[PDB]
Order: sequence, then structure tokens, then C-alpha cells
Amino acid sequence: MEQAPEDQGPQREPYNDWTLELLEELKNEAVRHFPRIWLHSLGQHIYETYGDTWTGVEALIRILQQLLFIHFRIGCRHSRIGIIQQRRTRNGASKS
Repeated sequence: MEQAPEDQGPQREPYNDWTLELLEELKNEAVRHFPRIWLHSLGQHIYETYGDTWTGVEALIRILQQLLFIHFRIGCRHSRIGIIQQRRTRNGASKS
């Protein structure tokens, strides 16, 4: 059943609305910090794999969150001012 209160009003689907809002929240959170667009492509792939099942949606967010968390942890510690490459200038350089 839904989140039925005492005075049951016209409560049009709490879940599968709120759910999509929480998703949207975690998505917004991630894309703000991680303007990758990959997010979208992973969803498209997940429509092949799952069929955008709430299973695949939650799964995606979990994996994405985790993935973020690593780069976010690193991001907090390490300055990493776009230091994607091992060296700032050119990889290897000396004592690779």
C-alpha cells in the first residue's frame, strides 16, 4: 500500500514520483560536480540491459555514487587542478 494517512486525500502515487525526485536529486548532485554527460549514456545502456527497471536505476546511482566517492575523496585531499595526467606538463618526464 501507499503512505496512507488517516485523512486519505487524493494521494496520487507517493512512490514512483518521490522516487524519481530522489533520483533527480542524486543525479543533480552528481552532475553538478561531475559534468560528464556519461550519466545519460549509462541510462541508455541500462535500457538495453534492464529496461530502466527501478533495479537498474538504483544500481546505476549506487555505482555512480561509489565512482564519484573515489574521485571526490581524491578531490578533497589532492588539489588536482585538472591534473588528470600523472605529470602536469607531459607524462613520464623523468623517473616515470
